[PDB]
Amino acid sequence: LLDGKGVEMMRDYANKQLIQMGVKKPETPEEQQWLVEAQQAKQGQQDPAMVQAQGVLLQGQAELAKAQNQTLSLQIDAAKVEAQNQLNA
Amino acid sequence: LLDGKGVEMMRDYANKQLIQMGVKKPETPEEQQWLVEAQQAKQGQQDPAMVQAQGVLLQGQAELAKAQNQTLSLQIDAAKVEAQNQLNA
Repeated sequence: LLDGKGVEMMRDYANKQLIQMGVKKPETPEEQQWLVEAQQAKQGQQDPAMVQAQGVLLQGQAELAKAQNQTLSLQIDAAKVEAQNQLNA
Repeated sequence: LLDGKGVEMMRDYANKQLIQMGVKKPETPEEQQWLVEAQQAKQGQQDPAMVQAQGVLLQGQAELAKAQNQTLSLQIDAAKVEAQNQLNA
């Protein structure tokens, strides 16, 4: 679009929008850190469902670890049991 | 828009909305701290789904920590068990 004053603002907004989604190739360094901030915002995005799923996952993994520790502790208590029985016998 | 009295208020509202939305570049210090307040409000938003997801995820991480502590305590109790068995034998 041609340049007045408001349409200049609209064209600048369209400039920033096109640069920020990677569709445009930045030339001027202003566009360069515009893309830099867009990439930073992209890298700092996360959804609640993913976080809840990850929480459930490491809960389950910890309960797996607890089961394995139960195996180990039961085996060691068994070893103590046979040792005590041999000492008594 | 040209200026009367009410349309002056409407144009001032449009000024504030455009500045606070990052589309316009502030010139006057009034617009400067308008943008400052807009940025402060931007830094102070958080959604309930994010906070709930963080709560579940962090519960899971700490229960992972609890599982690891269970590993450590069971191993140490095992060491005590072998020490006691050696002392008895």
